[PDB]
Amino acid sequence: AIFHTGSELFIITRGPGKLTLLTWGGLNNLRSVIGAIPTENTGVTKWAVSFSHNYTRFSFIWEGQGEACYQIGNGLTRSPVGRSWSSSSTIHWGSSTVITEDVTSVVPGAVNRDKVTTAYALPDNL
Amino acid sequence: AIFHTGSELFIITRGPGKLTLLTWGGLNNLRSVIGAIPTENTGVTKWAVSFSHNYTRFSFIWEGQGEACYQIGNGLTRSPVGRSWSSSSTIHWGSSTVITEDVTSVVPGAVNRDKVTTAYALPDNL
Ligand SMILES: [K+]
Ligand SMILES: [K+]
Repeated sequence: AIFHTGSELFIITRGPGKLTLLTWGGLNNLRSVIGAIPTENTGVTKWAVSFSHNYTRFSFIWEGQGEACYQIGNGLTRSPVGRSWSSSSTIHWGSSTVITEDVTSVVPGAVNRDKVTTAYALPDNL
Repeated sequence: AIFHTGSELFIITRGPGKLTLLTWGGLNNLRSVIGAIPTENTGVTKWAVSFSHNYTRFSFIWEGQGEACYQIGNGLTRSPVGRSWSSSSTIHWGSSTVITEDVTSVVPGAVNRDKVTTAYALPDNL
């Protein structure tokens, strides 16, 4: 299952842009969160994307001219990330695969947490 | 503030061991969580540690024979991670500083989520 040890969620992008994470499907009516994480790197950026406890749906897109792919754990495959909410990269909690899912209807209800949600660009010195 | 873009939380360890994250200070009685993330690497492991939305306290320790330090963002400083819950590395939400805090009284109430909490070892191919 993605997000468990051995199946961590990594992103690789090229050029500047924003990776946006939508955290939804909250238990006990917890409100959804949406936050864009910008990078100014001109080359390759590597990223670690986390879930939050008590949520069951995680959807993300990349907005940037350059490419963006995801990798699970130490797997070798790298596959394209979604670039619009109509075709978001989505994980249902418990799943071992990233799917494409239209989450456009979820976005307006989410609280904005730009620059403070659970997706992180790795630095040049790690 | 730690966990915001630019101030992401990274760990570096040497040798095999377990990095354990205690997520607490939950909003309105959300249960605390504790989970150990093992590594079997004999050399250096690099890690990304995430918060979860709706929690305000994050404490972590390293249990292993080797060293363990944390780095904030692309900062150059690396400082030792706590090695017991009585002297845990702790972040209070909103702080820019990792403090030492005795969280032994919090651990017993936390739900065990070993191998399924918000700390991630980076793979050899990222
Ligand atoms: K921004
Ligand atoms: K950054």
